[PDB]
Amino acid sequence: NEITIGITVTTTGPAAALGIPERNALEFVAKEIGGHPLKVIVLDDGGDPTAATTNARRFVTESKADVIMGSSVTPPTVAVSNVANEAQVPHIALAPLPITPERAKWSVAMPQPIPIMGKVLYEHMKKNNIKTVGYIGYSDSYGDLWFNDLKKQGEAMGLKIVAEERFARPDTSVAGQVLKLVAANPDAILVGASGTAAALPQTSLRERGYKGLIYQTHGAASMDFIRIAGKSAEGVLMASGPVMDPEGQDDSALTKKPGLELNTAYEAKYGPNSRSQFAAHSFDAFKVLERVVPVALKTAKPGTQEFREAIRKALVSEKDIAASQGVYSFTETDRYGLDDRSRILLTVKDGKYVMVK
Repeated sequence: NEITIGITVTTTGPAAALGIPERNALEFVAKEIGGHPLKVIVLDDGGDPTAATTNARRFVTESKADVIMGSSVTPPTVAVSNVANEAQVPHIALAPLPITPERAKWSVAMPQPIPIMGKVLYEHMKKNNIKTVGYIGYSDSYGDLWFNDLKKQGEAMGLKIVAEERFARPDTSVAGQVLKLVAANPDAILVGASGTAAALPQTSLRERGYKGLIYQTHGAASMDFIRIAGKSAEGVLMASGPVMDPEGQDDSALTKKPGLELNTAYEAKYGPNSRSQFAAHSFDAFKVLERVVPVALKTAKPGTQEFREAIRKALVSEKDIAASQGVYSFTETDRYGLDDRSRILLTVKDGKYVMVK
């Protein structure tokens, strides 16, 4: 019999920049584990926490999913995590989320934790003698995480935050906010945003004569940003998973071969430079499944609560799961499980991503 996996990701609207590659990458992941076929149900949630919740409730109660995953952006991901921790179903998040005790038991997260990504950003800042920084980010939980980290790790690195501004995901101008940022004239701005919307502050800043450095989060790491921000993208510094550049990893790097293996297949189909931060999350989720699922199969059969529980326990017992974005070791309190083998710094030169470090 089948192992059932329910995935809710955004394939419509502008957050589809993140969910469409996560969905596309399912073509290349395992098809069966321990001789059981994978039944993989994927449903669009349009980026909406209400829709993600409904999809998750359906997966968990009607399809009797063994594992759920999603979503593509933080707020629907919090929602799925809440369903999962209540229904008692293993959940692999495909976007960062704040891990509270309510969420920690049943959810793990594939994306690098914000502070690991911020460190690479702030280190580049210090080395370049940047001191004043301004922030523009989402007025939701992803914007908060990145602002909380700038305030905390960022100030701990000797930076002074001079301005904080926020905008909503669907906003089409940040005119008023950018004028406040430009006025404070900071040495650098951090943009706490992602895909399509990450390019809004990028273009708006340059068009209003901002002269400083602009830094972007791993939420921005796909071609869609470059496509939209055009020349405004040039010289940006962006945090990224190492899947954006497996070619430049050393041959001993555990992430090298799966990164190459994902990217070769994905770019074979979708065109040159079509790789992303985002395709690699669903790919990596299935690499974790390839490790913990045969462990769970020792003590329970698919389709049961005993099977859900056994996967839960396997997630915390199996160390060093090599994937394209890092080497994952989850624990009962660390639901991200990643260290520094899981980040690089990109910039954009001539409409292309180049690895800085």
